[PDB]
Parts: sequence; structure tokens; C-alpha cells
Amino acid sequence: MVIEDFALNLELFRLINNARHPLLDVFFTHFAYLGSGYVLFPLLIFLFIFRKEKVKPLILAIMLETVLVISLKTFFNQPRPAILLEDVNLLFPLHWRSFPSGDTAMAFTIATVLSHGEKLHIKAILFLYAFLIGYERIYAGVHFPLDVFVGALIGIICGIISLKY
Repeated sequence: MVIEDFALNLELFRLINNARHPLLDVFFTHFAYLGSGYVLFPLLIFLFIFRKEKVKPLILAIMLETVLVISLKTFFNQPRPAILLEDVNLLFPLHWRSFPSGDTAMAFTIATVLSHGEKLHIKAILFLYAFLIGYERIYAGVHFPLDVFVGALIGIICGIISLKY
């Protein structure tokens, strides 16, 4: 069962993965680090200093999304675009566990928990960051639009669930 092989998913991927430029390649390569788990420890330390009330919600939300993301990654074991499709523009050598996008889920988890109760321009900054991570995964050729949409969905839900608890 390959859930990534429907017309809307493949046509959307081609539109993003083919609209390229060397400056986009550099920007998204530099930007990808902000969607990895390597920002979590630096971020949590700064939260502990300036926004300690957000530390516990973010930790619980990241735990929720991480468990949910690795579970779906293991059960579905979907191929990434470099395996399913031909002539994929690849920025990172990733091939498997496509569904869903963990970087997108974490980024939307960060944006959901940290936007709560904050000024409007802070919400726009965080959710533009989350959007660019999701766009970066498709531009890098390592994810399908289905992976980043569900990943974003997981991140938003787990962030909201954590804020309520």
C-alpha cells in the first residue's frame, strides 16, 4: 500500500520540486537546521529564561508529536520521492519513512505552543517559519505534500492538546 501515489500529491510535488533556483538551494539548505531536533535544546534553554511557562507545554507537545510521528513512520513505511518518482531534485540523501514529515510536525508544534497568548507579529513569524520548513521538505525532494500537510496537522493538534492540559 503506497498512500503517496495519487494525482494531487504527485502534481503538487512536481510544481514545488521543479520551481528551483541556486539561491533557493542555498537558503533551504541553510534553513533546514531550524527544522531539526538540534534546535530543541537551544530553544528550551531560552524558554526557561524568558518564557518558563511555555517550557512544560512545549516538552509535552514535542513528546506527543514525536511518538505519533515515529509510529506512523514505522507502520506505513512510505517511500520518499527519490524512490517512488523519477528525476527528483534532491538536496538531502533521504529515501524511506516518508509519511509523515517529522521536521514539519516539530516546526508546527513549536509554532503552535509558542504563538499562544503572544502578539500577532510573533504568531506570523513562528507560522511563517513552520510553513517554510514544510515547503523546504518538498523543495529538497525528501517529502510529498501529503507528508508535510499531515505533519503540520500533527504539530498543530499536539500543540493545542498540550496547551489545554
